[PDB]
Amino acid sequence: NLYQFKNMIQCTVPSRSWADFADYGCYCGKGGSGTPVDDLDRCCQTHDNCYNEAENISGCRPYFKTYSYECTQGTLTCKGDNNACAASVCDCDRLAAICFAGAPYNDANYNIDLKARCN
Ligand SMILES: [Ca+2]
Repeated sequence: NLYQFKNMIQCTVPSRSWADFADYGCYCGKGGSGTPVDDLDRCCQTHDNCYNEAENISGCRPYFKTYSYECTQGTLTCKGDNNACAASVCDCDRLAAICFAGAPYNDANYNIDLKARCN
């Protein structure tokens, strides 16, 4: 779920408040269309796509699915006790968190005008 995703971030990118990723570019956050403004936004476009794919599994709701994972000593691990839906969402979240860590944060791209720049 988002709570857990929030925690994955704070664990892979402790230097930042998860809030910095909650509304960035065209895909990080409520957004979900248009051209990604930079590599970090692309991290979120991939994440969104991943969620849409996951939504294909019956009863699978990626914002709300509570999965099993661990983050310690810099490593994120989606545990073996996850069903197809949990494993899939956890993997979406784990890959995005990792992408976030290695992506440059461009202050200019925070909270942009979606209706005007993400068509
Ligand atoms: Ca999104």
